[PDB]
Amino acid sequence: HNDKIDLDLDDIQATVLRERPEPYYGTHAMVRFDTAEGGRELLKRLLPHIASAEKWWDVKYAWTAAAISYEGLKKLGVPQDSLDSFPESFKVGMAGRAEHLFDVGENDPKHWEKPFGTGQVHLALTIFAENEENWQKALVIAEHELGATKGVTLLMREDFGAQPDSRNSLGYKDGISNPAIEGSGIKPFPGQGPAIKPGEFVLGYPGEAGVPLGMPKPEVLGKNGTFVALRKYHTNAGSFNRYLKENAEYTGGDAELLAAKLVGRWRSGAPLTLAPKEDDPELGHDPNRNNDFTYKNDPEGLEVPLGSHIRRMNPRDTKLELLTDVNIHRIIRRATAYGPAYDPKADSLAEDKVERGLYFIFISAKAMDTTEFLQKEWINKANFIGQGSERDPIVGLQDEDLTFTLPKEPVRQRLRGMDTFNVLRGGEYLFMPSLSALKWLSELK
Ligand code: HEM
Ligand SMILES: [Ca+2]
Ligand SMILES: [Cl-]
Ligand SMILES: [O-]
Ligand SMILES: [O-]
Repeated sequence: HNDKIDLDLDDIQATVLRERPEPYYGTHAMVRFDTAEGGRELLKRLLPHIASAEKWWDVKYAWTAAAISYEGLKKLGVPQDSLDSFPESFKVGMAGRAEHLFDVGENDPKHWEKPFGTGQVHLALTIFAENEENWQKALVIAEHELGATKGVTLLMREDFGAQPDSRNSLGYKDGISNPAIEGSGIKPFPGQGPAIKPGEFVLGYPGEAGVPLGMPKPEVLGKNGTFVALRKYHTNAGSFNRYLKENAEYTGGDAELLAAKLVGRWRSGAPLTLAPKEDDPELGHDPNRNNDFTYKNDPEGLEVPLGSHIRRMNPRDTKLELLTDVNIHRIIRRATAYGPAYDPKADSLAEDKVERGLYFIFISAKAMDTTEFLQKEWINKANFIGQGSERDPIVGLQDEDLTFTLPKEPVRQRLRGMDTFNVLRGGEYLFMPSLSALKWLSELK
């Protein structure tokens, strides 16, 4: 490590601190506890296989993450006093909080894929791996322990990764910008700072306001845990490709530059702030360069539009309406693309029905609050950036009359006619407990 360690890394789950591998392979599995006894036995069987964040900066070929819903803790027999100490948003669950998320219309929970939104997801298991061999080793273990456990049911399994050049379902490099955590042991990459106080991401530690956020009780249940918003999206890549072709007239006929303007980065990962006129793939793949900007040199969005995805999600130095503290609205993202590789040349309606997309694991000590805030305030409206009702082009709920403001000299351009290019298929609010908490849960009576 190269910075003072303040976190109990040996007790925090690996996924809280470990970056997604590149390349990456893995599996998401949703599990229901049919009995309390089955859920506890499953956790006991899995605990030796759930790695901590010890030396999270080092190479690790695979790890297995575990996160538990409100209905899963209830079913395990967590006492009512403990259940009551969780946030109300978590207890209600993601679908129940649809109004706070603007999960309406195409994203309404009524239309979600089973098992999401029904209370049946109790445990989400995620295997992350850097190579196929170690992915399969961890998968064999997890499936063996699941099969061996009476009283649990595998609801759904979906494999992810294996994408060409690790690109996501719209062909973008991702996993680039995540918060640095003061006390993790590792100094920020250039532009990744400022390091955020640890309590914003790990319960039991002081946050930006100097005190620990509210946490579950007793201490062995809440300390060194965190919250997760898990969201699965389907990607409509045919409609996205057709949109780029039909609106590239607004970016000199260059469809890849329009792709860069909508997200804020070229698909290579190069941010427009550091590559405003042509792509720079080498820069895009280099973590010591690809995040080293703050928008101070782009107050008007002539490089990165103020309503582009990344500038919405992390405004950095942008002048917003109302002096907002961005440090308390950060989120750790583990993004996992799934399904057939993105095809940049496929623009048919049938291409939209290819089963590809992304899962996100959004991690924070207040993941419910921050996911709701981002969804309601920075994705599905634009008051903070002074562009009215415009919604995020990549994950906002679109209709054809909503616009995307593309700053240009001498006059701005407003594109329109977007679809919702990434549609929510389901999600859950989950608790990612410490290793000590997992042991405690498995030993409830
Ligand atoms: C669902 C489809 C989505 C796609 C295809 C997508 C794609 C991307 C891409 C390409 C990047 C830039 C590379 C990187 O920094 O990793 C990015 C960044 C980011 N996205 Fe998304 N994203 C999606 C949804 C979301 C949602 C729902 C949220 C939060 C509620 C979100 C939050 C962020 C954040 C915080 C960043 C980093 C911004 C920064 O620090 O500069 N994304 N996303
Ligand atoms: Ca359409
Ligand atoms: Cl990551
Ligand atoms: O992403
Ligand atoms: O993202």
